[PDB]
Amino acid sequence: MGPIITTQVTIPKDLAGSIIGKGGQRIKQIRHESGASIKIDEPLEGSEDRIITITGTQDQIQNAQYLLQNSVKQYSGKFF
Repeated sequence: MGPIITTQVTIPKDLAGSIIGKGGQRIKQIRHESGASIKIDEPLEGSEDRIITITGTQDQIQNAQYLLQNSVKQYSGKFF
């Protein structure tokens, strides 16, 4: 399965709420389902995007990425 590594993805700031949820319930669930550690950057770190940092095996990271994409699509109607 390989070592633990980190990858970042970017989500537009106006969509990033799709992955958090009340009480962070969504991001908590996405971590649980993927097995990866997932954080988000502070909200005013600018750019048009928020940076999400995903740490785990490559497989966990891929699963987290698809859960993040599918969540943005559920709540916004588009992928990022």
